[PDB]
Amino acid sequence: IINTSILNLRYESNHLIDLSRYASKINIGSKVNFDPIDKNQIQLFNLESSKIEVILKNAIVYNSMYENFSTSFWIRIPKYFNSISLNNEYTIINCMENNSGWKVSLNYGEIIWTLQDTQEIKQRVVFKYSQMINISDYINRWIFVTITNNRLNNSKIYINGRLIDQKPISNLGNIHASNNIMFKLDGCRDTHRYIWIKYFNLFDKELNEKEIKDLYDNQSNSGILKDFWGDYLQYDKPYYMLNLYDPNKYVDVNNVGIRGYMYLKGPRGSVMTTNIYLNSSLYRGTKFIIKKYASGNKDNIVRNNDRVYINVVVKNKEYRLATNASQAGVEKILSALEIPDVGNLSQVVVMKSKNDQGITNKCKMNLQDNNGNDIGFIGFHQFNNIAKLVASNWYNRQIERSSRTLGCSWEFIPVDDGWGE
Ligand code: NA
Repeated sequence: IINTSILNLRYESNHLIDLSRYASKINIGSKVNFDPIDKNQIQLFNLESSKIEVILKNAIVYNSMYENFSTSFWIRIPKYFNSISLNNEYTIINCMENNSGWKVSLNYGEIIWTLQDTQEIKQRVVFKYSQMINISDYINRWIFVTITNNRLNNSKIYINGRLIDQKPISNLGNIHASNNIMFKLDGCRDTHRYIWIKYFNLFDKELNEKEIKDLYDNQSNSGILKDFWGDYLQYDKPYYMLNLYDPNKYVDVNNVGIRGYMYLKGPRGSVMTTNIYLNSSLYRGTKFIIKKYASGNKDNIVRNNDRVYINVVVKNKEYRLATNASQAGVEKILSALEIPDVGNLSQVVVMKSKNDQGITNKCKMNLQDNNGNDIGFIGFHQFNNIAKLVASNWYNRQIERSSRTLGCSWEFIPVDDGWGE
């Protein structure tokens, strides 16, 4: 599908370019930022010179009553912090000329798609997300957007590959879109507002549900683990930990050493600005730092099946996550060990991805002994009314026997400007 797209905006050979057969010209403003870790991730600020303009080849300029078309892209929208963002819809992707064409716009907790013909007939499809929520799947996290348009039926908006809303557009007549596509914050009153965007595509047909799911999987880069926000998980980067079975708890340490243990304690508390957002605090607990087991690779991205060590930060000092698997029972309680005294304790962790129909960017950690034998996925277990962190082959066996397992799925949360906590 990507090879058949009429616009394939990608960053390669050290420049942003249209990879389609049309090779439409790209005009990049001076205040456009490209992520050094992944230059396909584009940051657009609320500045006149923070814009990208695509000069479409004349053959693909939309001017039709009947041609179906679709668009897909990923977006990461920082949390709205101020009341100035209320009741302020602002365009981000503009293909309107004389108020005919299409455009993508944003508002407080909304992603909006608008179609309008040449006779003042308009239709909108909207995806709504709340900021009054403990843990949000959408606030400041990478979202895959797909919008399809059937001129004889409906316009549909998809989020992470799932249909969210559809509205009829068959009453619209001739849609004559703009000769260009302007990626730019237009009409936003929040001077600090920005967006992240990547993998923009334009299609000259109505994508079906299977094609959208396949695009969502192909562009997810499943061989690379992700942090909570959807960026690449990295080594040597401090992360606040979130266990998905107990989202209201955070990781803490009950004394350093084999005599102590790591556990989950709550509540997290809340961060809030009245009438704007009310969420669970994410910057809580002892931070984890992922360390390389194979130092022969210079790259700092954590990939699937990588073996790692887990460092634990306690009072600005780093310790080693480990356990003695010879302890009684199937739930091996984890401790934070002094790095010089790890000895032969089990500490090697195999990082894994976990992709189901729930929250994205799940990670799993399979602890192994120094001989390579599985100790079990890292989760937690109730000991004396305390949720102590454990490694248990019980988790691994349920997955092997097609049983559902919860408690061993984690998210790594780094400090990000889009969260502001
Ligand atoms: Na270390």
